[PDB]
Amino acid sequence: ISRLGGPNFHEIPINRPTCPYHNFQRDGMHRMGIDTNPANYEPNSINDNWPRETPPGPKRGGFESYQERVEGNKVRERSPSFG
Amino acid sequence: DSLAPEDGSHRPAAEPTPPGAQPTAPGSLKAPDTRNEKLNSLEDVRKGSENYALTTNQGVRIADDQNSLRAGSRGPTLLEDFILREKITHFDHERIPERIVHARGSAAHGYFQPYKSLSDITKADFLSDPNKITPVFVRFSTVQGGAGSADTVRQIRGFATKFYTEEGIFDLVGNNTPIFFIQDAHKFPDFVHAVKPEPHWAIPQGQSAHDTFWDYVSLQPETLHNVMWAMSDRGIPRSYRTMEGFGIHTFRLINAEGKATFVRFHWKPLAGKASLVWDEAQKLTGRDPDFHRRELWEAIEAGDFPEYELGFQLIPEEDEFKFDFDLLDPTKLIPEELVPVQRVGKMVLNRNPDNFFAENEQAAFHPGHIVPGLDFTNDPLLQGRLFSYTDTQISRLGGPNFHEIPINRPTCPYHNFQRDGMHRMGIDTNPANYEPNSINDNWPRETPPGPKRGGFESYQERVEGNKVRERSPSFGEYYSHPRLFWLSQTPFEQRHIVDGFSFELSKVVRPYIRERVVDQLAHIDLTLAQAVAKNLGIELTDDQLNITPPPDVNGLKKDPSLSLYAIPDGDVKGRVVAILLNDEVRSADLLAILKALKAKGVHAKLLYSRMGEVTADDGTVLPIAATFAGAPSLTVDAVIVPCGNIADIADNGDANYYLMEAYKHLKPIALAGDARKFKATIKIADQGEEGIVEADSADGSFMDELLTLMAAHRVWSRIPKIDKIPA
Amino acid sequence: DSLAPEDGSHRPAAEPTPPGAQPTAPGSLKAPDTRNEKLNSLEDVRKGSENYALTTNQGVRIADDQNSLRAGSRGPTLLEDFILREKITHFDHERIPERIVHARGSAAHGYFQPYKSLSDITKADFLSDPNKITPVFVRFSTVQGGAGSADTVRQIRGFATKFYTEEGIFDLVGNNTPIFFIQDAHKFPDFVHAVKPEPHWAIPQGQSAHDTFWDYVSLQPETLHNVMWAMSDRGIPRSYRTMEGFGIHTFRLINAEGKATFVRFHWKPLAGKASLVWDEAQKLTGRDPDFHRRELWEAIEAGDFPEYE
Amino acid sequence: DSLAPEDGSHRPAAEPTPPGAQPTAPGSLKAPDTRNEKLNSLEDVRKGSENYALTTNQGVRIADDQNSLRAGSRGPTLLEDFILREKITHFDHERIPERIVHARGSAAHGYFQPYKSLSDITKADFLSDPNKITPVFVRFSTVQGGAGSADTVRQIRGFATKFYTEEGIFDLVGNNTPIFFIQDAHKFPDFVHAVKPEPHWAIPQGQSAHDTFWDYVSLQPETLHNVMWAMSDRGIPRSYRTMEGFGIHTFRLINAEGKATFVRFHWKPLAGKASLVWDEAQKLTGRDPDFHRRELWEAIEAGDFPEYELGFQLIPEEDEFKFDFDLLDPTKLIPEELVPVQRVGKMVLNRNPDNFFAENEQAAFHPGHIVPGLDFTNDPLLQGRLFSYTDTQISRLGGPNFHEIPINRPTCPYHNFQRDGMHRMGIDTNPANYEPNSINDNWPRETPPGPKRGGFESYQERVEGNKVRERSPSFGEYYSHPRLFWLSQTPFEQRHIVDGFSFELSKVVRPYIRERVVDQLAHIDLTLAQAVAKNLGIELTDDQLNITPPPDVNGLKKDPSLSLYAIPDGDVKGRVVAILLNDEVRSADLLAILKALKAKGVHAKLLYSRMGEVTADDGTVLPIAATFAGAPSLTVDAVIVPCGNIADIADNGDANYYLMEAYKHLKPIALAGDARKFKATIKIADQGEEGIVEADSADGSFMDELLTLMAAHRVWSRIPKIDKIPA
Ligand code: HEM
Ligand code: HEM
Ligand code: HEM
Repeated sequence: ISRLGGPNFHEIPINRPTCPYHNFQRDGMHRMGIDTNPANYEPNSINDNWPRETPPGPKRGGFESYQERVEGNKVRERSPSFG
Repeated sequence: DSLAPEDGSHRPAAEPTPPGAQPTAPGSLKAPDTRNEKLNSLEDVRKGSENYALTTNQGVRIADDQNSLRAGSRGPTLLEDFILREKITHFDHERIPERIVHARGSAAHGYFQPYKSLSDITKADFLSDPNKITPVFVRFSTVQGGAGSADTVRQIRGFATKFYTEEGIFDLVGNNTPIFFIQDAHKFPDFVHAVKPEPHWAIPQGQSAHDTFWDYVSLQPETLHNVMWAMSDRGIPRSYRTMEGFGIHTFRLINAEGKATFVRFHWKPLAGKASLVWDEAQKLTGRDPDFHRRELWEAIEAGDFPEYELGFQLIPEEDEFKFDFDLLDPTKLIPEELVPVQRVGKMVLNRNPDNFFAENEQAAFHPGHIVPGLDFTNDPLLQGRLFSYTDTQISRLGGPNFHEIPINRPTCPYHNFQRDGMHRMGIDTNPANYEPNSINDNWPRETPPGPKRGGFESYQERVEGNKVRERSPSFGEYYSHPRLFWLSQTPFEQRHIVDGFSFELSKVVRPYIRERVVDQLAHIDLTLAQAVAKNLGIELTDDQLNITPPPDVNGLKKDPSLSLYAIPDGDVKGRVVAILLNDEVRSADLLAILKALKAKGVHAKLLYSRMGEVTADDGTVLPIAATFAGAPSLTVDAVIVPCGNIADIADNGDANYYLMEAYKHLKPIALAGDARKFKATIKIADQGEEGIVEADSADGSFMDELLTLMAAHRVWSRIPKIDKIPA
Repeated sequence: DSLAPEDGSHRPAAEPTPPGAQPTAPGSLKAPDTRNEKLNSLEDVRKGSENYALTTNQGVRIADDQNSLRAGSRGPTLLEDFILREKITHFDHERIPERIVHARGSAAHGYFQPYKSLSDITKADFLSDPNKITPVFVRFSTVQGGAGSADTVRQIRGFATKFYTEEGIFDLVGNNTPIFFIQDAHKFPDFVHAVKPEPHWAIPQGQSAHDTFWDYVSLQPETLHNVMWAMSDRGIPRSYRTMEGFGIHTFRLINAEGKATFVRFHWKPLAGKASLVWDEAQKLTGRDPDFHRRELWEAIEAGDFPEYE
Repeated sequence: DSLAPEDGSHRPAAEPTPPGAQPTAPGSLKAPDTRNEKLNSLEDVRKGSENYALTTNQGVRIADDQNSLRAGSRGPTLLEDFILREKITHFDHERIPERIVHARGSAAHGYFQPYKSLSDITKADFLSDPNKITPVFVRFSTVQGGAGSADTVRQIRGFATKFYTEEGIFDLVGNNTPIFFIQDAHKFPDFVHAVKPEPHWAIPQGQSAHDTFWDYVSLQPETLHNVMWAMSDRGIPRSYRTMEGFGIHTFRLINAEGKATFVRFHWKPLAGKASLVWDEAQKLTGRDPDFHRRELWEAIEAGDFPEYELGFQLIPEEDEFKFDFDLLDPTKLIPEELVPVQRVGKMVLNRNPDNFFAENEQAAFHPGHIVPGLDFTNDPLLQGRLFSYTDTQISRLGGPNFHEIPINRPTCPYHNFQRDGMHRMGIDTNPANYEPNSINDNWPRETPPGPKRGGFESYQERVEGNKVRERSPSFGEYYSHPRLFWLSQTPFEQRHIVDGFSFELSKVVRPYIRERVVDQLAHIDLTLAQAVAKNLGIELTDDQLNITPPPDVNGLKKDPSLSLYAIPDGDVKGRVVAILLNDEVRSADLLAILKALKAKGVHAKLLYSRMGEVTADDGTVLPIAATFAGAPSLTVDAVIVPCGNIADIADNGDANYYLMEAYKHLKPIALAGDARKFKATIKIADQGEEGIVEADSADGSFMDELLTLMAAHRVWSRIPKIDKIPA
């Protein structure tokens, strides 16, 4: 944010994805993309809810985190296995 | 040059004075003797002006500040004019980004003190002793509009308090309603984008009456509870002094023994709860868009300090699951009938800032700023807030050293190994900038947790479950809290809720959105849904008419603490009355009127058809504060018309409209002697009516009766009568 | 889920419609056939939305945009939720400083063309040929109020036009009265500080009815001329379409022969001159603070295009 | 805790100590009693550390600064860890843009005092009385490289002084050569882009030996004069203490009567002029890239304060057109033979900063920062600088309030109507933020120009001419100053210039550029041109051999003041000698050596093949400062090898190389007793050579010889002999 002057550093040419990118984020310093979507929020009915979420799947699916088991108290402690 | 008037009337007296009596001024000049630790610590950066030479920022005296340097008096300006370039350069760079939300806000300095030690439930130092005074800086705000938007819009209001404690800054960043619109911080950008001005054309500015807000609401029923509060008169407070404040989330208190207690924070207005009515609020955004900012500043200059009582709803760790709702769900409130608010302390706001930009615009509040004795919970809206405020202040305030901007500085010691960054003020002399180090004997050093002056340690809450992006099933109930709110309101408050929804949905251009919102209202209460539908020309279906209402909340079918007016809490001090003058006022009426108002701390504004002075019947010269159009009835709480030459203003359109507007907006009106001729303007019967005070003179019980009406705020029984009235 | 109405009433028709007949919309969706060289050149950065997957800014498809990642459904949010952090970070950094003056403004795209060649008085390319069109972008504004202030305040109005010519951008940055308040730019910070909200309390927002403004005026008689225009009904225009525009300064026109001619620039409203009355204007800042912005947008959506000579 | 050593050897003594005797430290800790008005005014922002608890920036004490908060000790990190986030956020935002040019610099605090009142020629308050002491902050720098580039590169050096006067800040922003490369500021971006790292690959970093620089030079003959200075040993100073400083431009002094006198500013090093030799300087960029920064810091810590005399070349207004060059042309110098430098005062740098980033990195100097008594001229390079420095500081230092960053603040009063901007520290209490005003009686007020404490008024110079983008024809002469410079150098200085051009042009890949540069040199001097040409394998043409040399400058065929060494001015105080030890040193030699050095203020570094200590013949334990490879001969001014067990080091490759390197770089070498066995390694005849001190023991005669050689800096007569040394 400070090094590259704002939240649109992904629009600087070298950083841009070569695949499609569409979402409801808007504005910010040096905004290049000019959004035509009637909606800047979801859920919406005014743009029939696009762009839309995509379920996880074998190919071209949405990102879902691996459901790792978490168990313990909230601590600021180094694991004894690291000592 | 020496341009001030020789009589010294350019300068306000440094003593408490009523609204409009003197020009307002910087806090330190208006009340130099009002001090606190924080105010005193700002003396290193306060800059005076009187008797100093005008200079550049480098200290060079300026000889001619009226002209640029040019080659000949009609020639081109030269690049070597460094005085011109510095002055214009600073001007060109004055603005900084406004806050992403709550950009419109008004602030003041004050102090807090606990009533008794709370050491048994929290080790927080600022709550440990009744004689410990903690300076505070409070900012009140709206949510949607920009910094230049209007004050009396229909919106949730922010209520943020920075406590400068001896163990660190604690920021309590709350709103004026006990719940928020959404459950998870991940939807904050969606909700905010839906309420803010629509992206193609940037309309509308500070009001939620537009398609995208109601589209979102219709598709996300979790929002209905806070929407109900915004559509009530809670969304249009009379003043920041007359609204409640809430932290919303369940936090934790931690005592020296390590026991955690759940807590919800409350602020109770000692001036009482009071709101405007919609037509008055909307018209007031045009007649005076700075009404709440002005009213706060002038209350403080008058000595009518905004006072609030801090209160806690406390729930033992073992009672976490004993309610019908989840304690961690921010769309749910905790009814006071189930868990009472325990009084904790008092906060008094008693000095305005010196410079709005330096102190108000640059202030940075963050709910993550807690101190030992407090802790967070897993409320998923709170959890996301902890990330957002730190992040947004990097760009808003130009870097990571925003804690060095004077208003944000702690009053207690701060030492660490953090260095550099834009605008670095502190010059560190420590040989080390890391720890552990031996080169400075490891200072500054970590401090173990303890009962007092100890290091921060998080409460060891057990965490158990898989990593998931999932809403707890316990949060999936959206209509019982909205219904509990609805049933707790008086009949006139219910009508105002109906009118709020009706007006807002009438500005929604896509009719299907209006229909979907009506369908959601049918899940809350059938009477509410039918009354809004009627106003929209929509008919409920037979299915909608048979939706079974949501269950009561833990057996409650109403809680009177959710109403603004069900339980009277009126306070007349600080209120203002318009007095409509004529060119030969009966001085006796005026003497009686003004002294009765003064005795109760009620202000007055003497109005006429022009400025200047008018002479009473006995020769008393009366100074005029404003004209009828210049200070409309929207800005006052009641209207009094004294006797005298009533023929002077009897046919004045503005004077008659003043009473019609005040009458329509349910304000008490008092008419003395021949001023009773104005009864025909508002259609009052010969025998009179409740809400209209009238007598042969302003003597006897005339003022006591008017003040009784003022204590009740508005004349709710007049609602049916105002229905007609062309005003 | 949450979807469009079956009947298609969520979307505005892409044809000229009168004010209030349809929901307003982005220009390229409302009038896709209206083009000019500048409007076409913006096609590289225009971004659609229909039929596309929701993603992060790095192009990763999102599966659940309703929830943060937590350890258990009632658990603490995790630092590894990069989807949440990117979305909130962008939101957190949406705002940029507003303009120091003229922060409240409304704009539109259009085109200009000269009636005949002016090569005898100027070699400027955009004025050389009656059939050579130049794309413009115009912004109208007030002076004092912030970006979120009201439109129908009593103030001078700005009228700025960016001409995208074949020989460079020419910006004609004018106001709606033929003179300015002050004579030398060195006093601009003083005049602007005097008209803006007073420094102690930041009141009042978009109106000059306050002590500091009138103190400056009373001490600087050079301001009286533009003050007269501001106090007249010129200070409260009915619409941006019904006010005049002026460059104010004397500039020069230079022809191919090197001859200079002094010039003052004017815009004449082809809809005529019309203003509100004070009581109406002040009440309208409350009933609809976005009145001029709305009126301009709806006039263009109706085919009532603002035209100026 | 207690990580510091129990003997207290982690902290440096707060008393002057020689280079390497103690660990260096923040200025206020090393010399707490060295004070001046500016240093004292910085006390409000100085932050200590000893005995304080470690906190967040909000003042909350930290218990564990070793770990993040996580769910289980091997679990995920939680978003609610606000201590971790604050610390990482600050770290993430530490860096600010470096300076566009002169990014690599080293700075110190000091003071200035005049030698007499200059009120007859200027009303500048800081020059009005010999007892007026003005605090100063000085930054020395290279031009091209980034902030992390090396010190001993071949480049022009910057010499910027901030004077904190009673009438405002005056910044004298100069360089170490009397002219600049270009004439008009419009070409600065072109020249700078040409000298900086080439745009495709960002190579090379801090040296001008690349195609684009020499392309620009070859196409812009105005650059040749400053190029001549850079290619001479002036481009590789031994220390910031041993170089001259110049303001370059002709400015004006204005007295109380209003008379203007043209002035050129000069800084004369009281330690004398001294430079490195190219091989030594280039190798020193690898062995110690911080050599000049270290040397400045350690000289101040040792009490070897950098001292400079301020000097003025003064030319009456009526003598504007009496030279054969234009006084406003910054590529032209004013020969001291024609206009002598009047010695006006002395500046002493006697305290290092506490924090490099806060004080050095954030310092902002601007040549437009002048005070009453001084004024500009129409020099076209100076005119454009006036715009540039103000503009670049807005982004480099984050806004328009960079004058509030502690090091930049004036020590005198500053009051004006400027308000707001990012990171606004000052809280203005003036009711007015504009003038004229009546509400504050027009304060702060303008002040008419006058003899003392008056407002700034520009000298009313007559301007007559048309608006044109045109170079004055008077600036169109490029070869006579370069020629004057060349002819003023000693023979060995001339050789070094030839070698400078030859090495740099050898690194230019496009051969035609080298040829075009040689053609330009043929317009300056044939001998120079031929000698460079020969090293490049180029043959001058018939035509180039006949180019008529440029005219002398106002009758001068040389000026000895342009030479570094023509006129003896050496000073050994502060210089350093390497002493090569062996395992059984003749302690009588060391005593005599060290006693004699100490009497002249010359430091010593005791070197060996390992760290630790050795024991002398008599039992004296000698502590080793560094190894032969650890502190190469590049870092010292002379080398001394005492007697003892030479067999220990006679076969040490590093020991032999140490003497070969020092010999190659023309440094004085002294060999006592059996240390004369090292004469074979540097091939010195049995009868000895001038520059090599040898004797049976290290007595007083031996030491006086060596210190006499040190006073002459280097052994220039050895040049013809270093060709045959493989080093
Ligand atoms: C219980 C729900 C919330 C309450 C009561 C609340 C309250 C407030 C208040 C009173 C302010 C203004 C402080 C001031 O006067 O400067 C504010 C500002 C802000 N809020 Fe919250 N807020 C809530 C939820 C959120 C959430 C969920 C987020 C994002 C995840 C968020 C992000 C922000 C930001 C970025 C600002 C601007 C802060 C600054 O610029 O200094 N808020 N909020
Ligand atoms: C004849 C007198 C002037 C006129 C007609 C005028 C007109 C305007 C207009 C119409 C705008 C808004 C352009 C937009 O829509 O973005 C503007 C902005 C501005 N004006 Fe001027 N102005 C005048 C005098 C001045 C002076 C004397 C100064 C300072 C020396 C000044 C400084 C500015 C600045 C700094 C902005 C903000 C521009 C930005 O942020 O892009 N104006 N002016
Ligand atoms: C006689 C010719 C010049 C001299 C002696 C000179 C000297 C210097 C010095 C010594 C510095 C570094 C100050 C410090 O230590 O922070 C500097 C920085 C700088 N110079 Fe100049 N310079 C000259 C010409 C120019 C010109 C012609 C321009 C542009 C028109 C320019 C633009 C700059 C800028 C932008 C900086 C950085 C300032 C900052 O970031 O604070 N210089 N110059």
